[PDB]
Amino acid sequence: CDAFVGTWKLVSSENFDDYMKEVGVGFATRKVAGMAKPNMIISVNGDVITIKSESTFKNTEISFILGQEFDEVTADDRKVKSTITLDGGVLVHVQKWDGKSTTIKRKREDDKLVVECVMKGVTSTRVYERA
Ligand SMILES: CCc1c(-c2ccccc2)c(-c2ccccc2)nn1-c1ccccc1-c1cccc(OCC(=O)O)c1
Repeated sequence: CDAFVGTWKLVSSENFDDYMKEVGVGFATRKVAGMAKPNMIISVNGDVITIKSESTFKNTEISFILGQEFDEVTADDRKVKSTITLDGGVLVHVQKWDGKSTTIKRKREDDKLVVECVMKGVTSTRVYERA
């Protein structure tokens, strides 16, 4: 994950409101989150990866070891069972809750960190760059 490590800032978003609707996020949360411009602070210490984010919407953080499932409280307040793995240099993040699943992939592309969120056919792409 050496290439993921650092402080990242959101530079663009596409279809994130639709992805959120598909996830089940309610109107007001969708409006406020859609407006936010979160950063990501990604760090690695031994086998533990931490993804931290500060924004006006919410400050959240997850720490995890690849391949090992963990409890996650998402920024929209879902309690999910999550596993994050590395597949050919792509971080693959699967969230399970209420019989539902969503997969989020993060990859380095040129100088960008590209986040792709997928649920039931709806994809959002969020692009980050180094702060
Ligand atoms: C990056 C900050 C953040 C937001 C957010 C989104 C928009 C504005 C403000 C904050 C959310 C979120 C997800 C779904 C619904 C409502 C909020 N989760 N995290 C987060 C915070 C720590 C670790 C991981 C993740 C995360 C998990 C799953 C999908 C994600 O993809 C959104 C993106 O990469 O931009 C991001």
